[PDB]
Amino acid sequence: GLMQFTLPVRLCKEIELFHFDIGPFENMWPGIFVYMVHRSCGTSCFELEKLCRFIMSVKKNYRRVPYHNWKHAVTVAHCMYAILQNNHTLFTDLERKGLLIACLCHDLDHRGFSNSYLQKFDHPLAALYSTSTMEQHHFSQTVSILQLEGHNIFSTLSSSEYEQVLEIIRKAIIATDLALYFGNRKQLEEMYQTGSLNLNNQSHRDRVIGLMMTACDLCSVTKLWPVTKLTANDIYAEFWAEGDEMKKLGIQPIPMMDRDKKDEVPQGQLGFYNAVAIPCYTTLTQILPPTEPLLKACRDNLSQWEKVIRGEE
Ligand SMILES: Cn1nc(N2CCCC2)nc1CCc1nc2ccc3ccccc3n2n1
Ligand SMILES: [Mg+2]
Ligand SMILES: [Zn+2]
Repeated sequence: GLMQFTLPVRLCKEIELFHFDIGPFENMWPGIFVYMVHRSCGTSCFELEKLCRFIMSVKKNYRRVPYHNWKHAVTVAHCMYAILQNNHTLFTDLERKGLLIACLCHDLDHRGFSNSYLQKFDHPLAALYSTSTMEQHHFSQTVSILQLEGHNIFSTLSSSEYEQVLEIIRKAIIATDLALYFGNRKQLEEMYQTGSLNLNNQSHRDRVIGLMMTACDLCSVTKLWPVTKLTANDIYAEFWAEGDEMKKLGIQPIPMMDRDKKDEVPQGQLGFYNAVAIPCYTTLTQILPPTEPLLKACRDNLSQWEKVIRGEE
């Protein structure tokens, strides 16, 4: 009840910044997450015994793959924590509660393969969910973990608040299917420019939370250069293993997933930063001005990739 979570002085200050890295000590990641819920939500959002058991079942259901693992989950929650702390008064008590849980759960039980490879392997998850295949599985794993005994952190919600919070978490997790991102940003662009964008229109909030989820999920491109470079090794380790598997089925992988195109990595980051990342944080800054540091850090890292191509590092 009277039990606060604290962090050492360096973390206590650095955690409020957008570019914070959660570090290599795994056993401190849960404390970091609880710290962020208490400061963001209040010490009275979740029963502490239930929250701690939910976090450890969630951790237990992430796999030891090079990128889509428990570390990514907590990194994506921290970015959402920073967005929520710099835009305090734009979000409901239910939105704050639901969006940090969404971020922790958003890649539950990922296997290190794209929706694409599941469909070409004919995996049973691709017969049960024809589109946003892994993302419907992730929400489904979240609901399974919430119905374990002693795990329902939303116990104290009213019956109707309960339904609204599971609806926020479901839309939030679907939105991390980058195939849905392109359409969502275009529509957000035109609504803010024609002045029609209205935050009381529920379906408009949906789109804005959609874009926030894309931004948090890409936040690896908004870190200090050596965090960004070293996370890119992990991202390619999965893509190239998927490439290897595509070839086993007798299929040319796209160049992104072909380890024979190691040389072309710098140029492939350029495309990603210009087609996806810059547009994402550009639109997000327009809609939510205090997120500007995500835009500025993305641009700095783009300039670091240009530097790699010119042999300056
Ligand atoms: C288009 N394209 N072509 C290539 N290659 C072709 C030839 C050799 C490289 N690579 C890419 C982009 C790769 C990529 N996809 C993601 C998805 C999420 C993400 C989040 C944080 C940081 C980086 C991230 N990246 N990075
Ligand atoms: Mg995902
Ligand atoms: Zn993710």
